[PDB]
Amino acid sequence: ASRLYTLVLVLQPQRVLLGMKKRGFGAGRWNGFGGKVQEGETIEDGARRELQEESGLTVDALHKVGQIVFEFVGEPELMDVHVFCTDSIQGTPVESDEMRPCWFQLDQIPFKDMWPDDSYWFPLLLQKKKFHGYFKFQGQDTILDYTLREVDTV
Ligand SMILES: CCCCCCNc1ccc2ncc(C(=O)NC)c(Nc3ccccc3)c2c1
Repeated sequence: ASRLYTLVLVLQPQRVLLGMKKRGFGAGRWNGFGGKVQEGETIEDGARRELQEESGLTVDALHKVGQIVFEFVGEPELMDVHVFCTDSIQGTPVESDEMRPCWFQLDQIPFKDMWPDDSYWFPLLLQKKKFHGYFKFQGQDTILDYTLREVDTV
C-alpha cells in the first residue's frame, strides 16, 4: 500500500527554486515540484511533467537523489516519493493559481515555512548526497518518528 510520487528540486550553485503552494494539502508552505505518477508513465517522465505543470520549467537533465516514504497517521496509503535534482532548466518560472515559484539563496532556505522533514534531508541534497528516508507524521506539523540514511544508489 504505497502510491508513487515524484518531487523535483531545481538546485543551482547558489540558489534553489521552491514553490509556495496556494491550495489544498500543504498550502502555505514552500514545496519542491511534484505529484502523482500516472498510468503507463515512467517515474522520470512523471518528474519532468510535474516540474512543467507546477513551475512552468522544462528540464533538460534530471538525476535521482533520494526516495522518501511518508506515512500519515489515519491515512492508509503510504506516499513513495522519488526525489530528483537538476541544475539545467529552460524557461522562466511561472506563477499560477496553484503555485508561486521563488528563488532562495542557499543560506536563506525558509525551513520554518516548509514541511518539517525538509530540515533533515536538505543538508544532504545541498551536498550532492543521495538518501533513503521514512517519516511518520501526525497531521501536517508533527514528525512522530523517522529514519534517514545516505546511499550510493537511490
Ligand atoms: C499530489 C501531491 C500531493 C501533495 C503531497 C503532500 N505530502 C507531502 C508530505 C511531506 C512533504 N515533505 C516535503 C515536501 C517538499 O516539497 N520538500 C521540499 C513535500 N512536497 C511534495 C510535493 C508534491 C509531491 C510530493 C511531495 C511533501 C509533501
